[PDB]
Amino acid sequence: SIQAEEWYFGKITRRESERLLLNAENPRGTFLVRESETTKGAYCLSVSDFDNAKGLNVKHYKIRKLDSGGFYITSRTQFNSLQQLVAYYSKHADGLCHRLTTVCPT
Ligand SMILES: *C(=O)c1cc(/C=C(\NC(C)=O)C(=O)N[C@H]2CCCCN(Cc3ccc(-c4ccccc4)cc3)C2=O)ccc1CC(=O)O
Repeated sequence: SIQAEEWYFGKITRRESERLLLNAENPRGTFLVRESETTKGAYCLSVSDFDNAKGLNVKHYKIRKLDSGGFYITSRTQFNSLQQLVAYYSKHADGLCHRLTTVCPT
């Protein structure tokens, strides 16, 4: 159950996710998964980043869940569960701003 996942922040807003991620103590890849504010049944993976151009910043990726069962950010790379998707992106940056590292502090 994703509700049981410590990285699943459920119903928190985009602004709140940014308030939490925009902490100078957060290394690149600090993340959380929350419900999308506007797309029923989709989620957002909010991730912190840092570079010398933008400084500390946050990116949000839409995670889709099909009624067919799969979870994905890009349809070409799907997962059997949100947990597997999180595990995969913690090892591969692929198209993300950074690989997922640690769960965002509350
Ligand atoms: C949550 O569902 C959510 C997410 C978004 C996402 C974006 N909109 C805004 C205003 O932030 C968005 O544009 N995100 C960027 C992120 C940075 C990368 C550029 N792209 C296109 C893209 C996305 C992902 C990948 C990729 C990822 C992993 C592997 C392979 C490829 C490539 C290219 C973005 O989408 C907007 C709204 C919401 C709903 C909410 O905030 O509540």
